[PDB]
Amino acid sequence: MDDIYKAAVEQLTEEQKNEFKAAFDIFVLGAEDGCISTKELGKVMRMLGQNPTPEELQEMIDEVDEGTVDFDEFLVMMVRCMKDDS
Ligand SMILES: [Ca+2]
Ligand SMILES: [Ca+2]
Repeated sequence: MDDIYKAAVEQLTEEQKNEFKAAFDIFVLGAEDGCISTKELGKVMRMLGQNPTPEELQEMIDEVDEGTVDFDEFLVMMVRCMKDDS
């Protein structure tokens, strides 16, 4: 795990990580695919109760990505988005 991600991911409980993984898993053929598309990214986030804006999704992709998102990238983007609730 990348050390910077490792600390975003430290915000999450084991249970949150498990929940987040179950939602992510809906959007891949896990037997052969480890990444969701950038279009699916907002879908999985919204499944988990987040409401990222279109500019924000592109910004997170620019800043987090190592057109695709794997599970740890997804966790970091969830953590970022969870901090913009009002
Ligand atoms: Ca729970
Ligand atoms: Ca659940």
